[PDB]
Amino acid sequence: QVCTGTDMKLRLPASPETHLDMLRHLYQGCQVVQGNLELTYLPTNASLSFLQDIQEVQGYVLIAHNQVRQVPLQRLRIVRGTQLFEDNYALAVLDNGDPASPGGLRELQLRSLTEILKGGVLIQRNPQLCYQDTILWKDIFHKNNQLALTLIDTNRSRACHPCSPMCKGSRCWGESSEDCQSLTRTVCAGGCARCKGPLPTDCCHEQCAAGCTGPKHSDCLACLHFNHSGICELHCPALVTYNTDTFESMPNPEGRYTFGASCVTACPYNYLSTDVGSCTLVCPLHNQEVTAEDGTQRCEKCPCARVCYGLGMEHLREVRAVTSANIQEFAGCKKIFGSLAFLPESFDGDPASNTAPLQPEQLQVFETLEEITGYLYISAWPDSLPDLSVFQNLQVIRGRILHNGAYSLTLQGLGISWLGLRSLRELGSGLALIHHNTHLCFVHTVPWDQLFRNPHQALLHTANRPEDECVGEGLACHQLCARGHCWGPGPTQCVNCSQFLRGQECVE
Repeated sequence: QVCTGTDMKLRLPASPETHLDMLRHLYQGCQVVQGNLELTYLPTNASLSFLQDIQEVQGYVLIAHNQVRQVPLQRLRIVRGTQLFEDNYALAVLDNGDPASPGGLRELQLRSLTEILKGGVLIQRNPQLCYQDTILWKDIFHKNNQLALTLIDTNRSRACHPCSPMCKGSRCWGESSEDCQSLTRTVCAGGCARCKGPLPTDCCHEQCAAGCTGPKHSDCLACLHFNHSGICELHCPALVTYNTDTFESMPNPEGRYTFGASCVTACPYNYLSTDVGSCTLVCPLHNQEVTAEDGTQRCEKCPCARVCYGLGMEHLREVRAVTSANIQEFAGCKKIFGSLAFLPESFDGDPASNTAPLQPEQLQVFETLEEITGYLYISAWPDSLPDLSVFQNLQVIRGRILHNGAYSLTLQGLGISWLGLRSLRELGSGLALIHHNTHLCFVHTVPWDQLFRNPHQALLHTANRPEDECVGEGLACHQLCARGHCWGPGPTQCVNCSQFLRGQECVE
């Protein structure tokens, strides 16, 4: 029921062909989206009904380059705006249409949208879109959301029918009466931030956001800060309380962690329990990730060990791929904190600095790697390597950082005949995508679902070597493989053995 969005922005999907299923797998059944919610480059005939469940977005909401006439986000109530589009917009709609009926967005239909916590609104170049200019946006922007930008492009090729006659003030998201925007902020008697009506008795509890059922902290539709079992509070109750005469620690049975905008009893899988009582993915400076014997993580004081970092972290924040100039940074690593990527640039080198192209022996630095905290993206690989076995010892991909905010594992355009990633056991989060891997077999010979740890993640694949061809050539799994499942040819590539093992070999 809770999932994250992506970070593709206005960039084309790596595999547009599977993009709609990606969204389907990610969002069907998801009420709350962490991070930003982005729908970009979707076709006219896309079916997006799986988005009908979304109620809240932690970050910004972006609709762009879609030819989609309708986007079923009418249930959305609040945009929290942790990140803004172009650092300014909580919500933005761009280029959703064509230059038989034309494609492009016609209505927003955000009838349940009541609030923008922070950030403005940007609507541009959407020639088929109506009523973007009727919404009394100042009523939606939070009281303290003074970045009340309304960059609304009203240049439309499509004529707009007036808003249903039942809409007071003709403020609507679409023609229907149901698409009329209720005014609940600038119309409140008593001067309260939010209300249900013209009376002061209609005022929402002061700790409430995006509207209410009443004046109590137990009467809100969405909390300003945290939702503790339906109760709105500034913060989650402390995990430990104190007797200040002696400063005795008293773990609080009612104490909760802060995650998202709600209170939890424990951090979600792959999240770390901080000393703060917050759930993170990344520890504060001078704290380290510690894994408990029960498999969960926490941030604890570190004194501090040298830590191996990947792309997206520390001095590698600006680095897009591992280059030949970065290899030594992984020497001696078992766990890398960050992402890795092997893109043509890695293998082309860098004429601006005359960096040599990455050689296959330099990838040996990763043979000792057991865990990556970020994502792995390969779009280029030496053709001398028939597989990705240099990472055969990689057991865990956590997906803390996702490629374009979506993938924890992506492989594309490769000549590898098999993956060979025999140690992989878990894909902690994120999507996996295999595409255009012209010569790659053993795609459906892997019980892929066994390494997925969430209903909101799945393996997507397209245009790879057809299994039909792999089958015709006998690129089948060894008869001693559990379930007939493997990562590549031979007794050593089995996901598990039905037999005794000798080294990597299933033997009988």
